[PDB]
Amino acid sequence: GAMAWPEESEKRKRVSSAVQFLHDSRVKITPAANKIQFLKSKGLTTEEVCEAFEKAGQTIPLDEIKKIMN
Repeated sequence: GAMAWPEESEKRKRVSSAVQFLHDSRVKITPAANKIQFLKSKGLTTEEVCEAFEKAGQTIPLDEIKKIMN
């Protein structure tokens, strides 16, 4: 890919942890702001958050994620 394997492995783990989070019924019932602020607290970037929503089948437009991230 574009990054070296150590950095890739860390990113992939953050994103996969976020996907697992977003699938859980306890999380699904809450609004995007709650779950995005939570993922922000775990160190995810705006783009990692977006990728997690995509991979969870819950796509949010990146511009809307950016606005909630702050």
